[PDB]
Amino acid sequence: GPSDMFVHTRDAIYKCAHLTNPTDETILLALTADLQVDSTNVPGPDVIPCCDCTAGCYYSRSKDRYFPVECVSHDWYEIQESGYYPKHIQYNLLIGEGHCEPGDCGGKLLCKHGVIGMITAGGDNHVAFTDLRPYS
Ligand SMILES: [Zn+2]
Repeated sequence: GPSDMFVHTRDAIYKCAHLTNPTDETILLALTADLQVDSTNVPGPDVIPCCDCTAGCYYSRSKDRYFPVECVSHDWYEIQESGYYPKHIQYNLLIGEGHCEPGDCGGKLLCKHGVIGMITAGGDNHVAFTDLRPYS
């Protein structure tokens, strides 16, 4: 569960858009958030809180462990060119100090109340999460 690179709530599945494709169960697609949301008939264990938290813990796939992390909100952020996207702007980010490598996208960010984010980009001791709360 903690290692899953997606968020699975009672009614929906949240994935990083570049890691999937639109399907007939897609209910939200936002490339400005690198986010795809699909409806699902099978209930999931995760909960997206309506809290205000910016601090918690996240899964790092490259290190294969969880890290504590403290984040700051950014309305928008410049993501550098990768392999799936050109250099572009993304919206609603949480940014914290922490390790991040290519391949870590989708790793969950949790506060006490539930999952609030997913790794979407990161670099030199910075990790960027899309805040899922605006989109739930
Ligand atoms: Zn919280």
